[PDB]
Amino acid sequence: KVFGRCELAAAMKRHGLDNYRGYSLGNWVCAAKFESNFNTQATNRNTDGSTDYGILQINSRWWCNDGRTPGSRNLCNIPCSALLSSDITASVNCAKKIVSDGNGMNAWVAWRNRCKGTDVQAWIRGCRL
Ligand SMILES: O=S(=O)(O)c1cc2c(O)c(c1)Cc1cc(S(=O)(=O)O)cc(c1O)Cc1cc(S(=O)(=O)O)cc(c1O)Cc1cc(S(=O)(=O)O)cc(c1O)C2
Ligand SMILES: O=S(=O)(O)c1cc2c(O)c(c1)Cc1cc(S(=O)(=O)O)cc(c1O)Cc1cc(S(=O)(=O)O)cc(c1O)Cc1cc(S(=O)(=O)O)cc(c1O)C2
Repeated sequence: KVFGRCELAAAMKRHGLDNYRGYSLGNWVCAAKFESNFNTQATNRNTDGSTDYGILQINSRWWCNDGRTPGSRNLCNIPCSALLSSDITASVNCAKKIVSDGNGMNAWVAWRNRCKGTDVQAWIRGCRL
């Protein structure tokens, strides 16, 4: 499913992401915009042979199993394909583990490149939350 911006903002708020590990909701929405374009089925291959999966582009080296990635640790204990459903729950639950691990949101490249340090509240303005 491709979420609308405000639709995803409400869904992320419903999943308790607002200020999760201190990251305001706008951070999460901005991350999803530039990671997946709000598309729950997005997949993108990386240089190290890993692939990023779903709405938050969770990586197959450390977080989920896709059977083709070197150095696989599968820390969310899930097939990567399970992070591609229309509901954001599995992605959120894995993201909560990732963002708690010590590096915060710096795990997400598109978030670092496009969202970090910016006025991320722009991403939730005008949304019914
Ligand atoms: O209409 S939507 O495009 O928003 C939609 C999104 C999702 C969907 O799975 C469905 C529709 C199909 C669907 C329809 C219905 S219906 O009302 O009978 O037509 C019911 C369900 C369903 O999956 C079952 C369902 C209901 C609810 S609740 O009504 O809000 O309690 C939640 C879910 C359900 O599967 C989980 C869910 C959450 C989310 S979230 O936006 O990430 O929270 C997205 C989708 C989900 O299926 C993903
Ligand atoms: O987030 S959405 O993109 O889905 C959206 C839906 C609707 C919208 O009207 C708006 C956005 C714009 C909007 C945003 C805000 S904000 O909270 O400041 O971001 C406020 C309004 C508004 O129209 C004005 C408004 C206020 C209230 S209040 O709770 O009584 O203060 C209710 C409404 C408002 O329009 C009615 C309303 C509720 C809803 S809701 O999703 O059921 O809450 C959606 C839409 C509505 O027009 C229909």
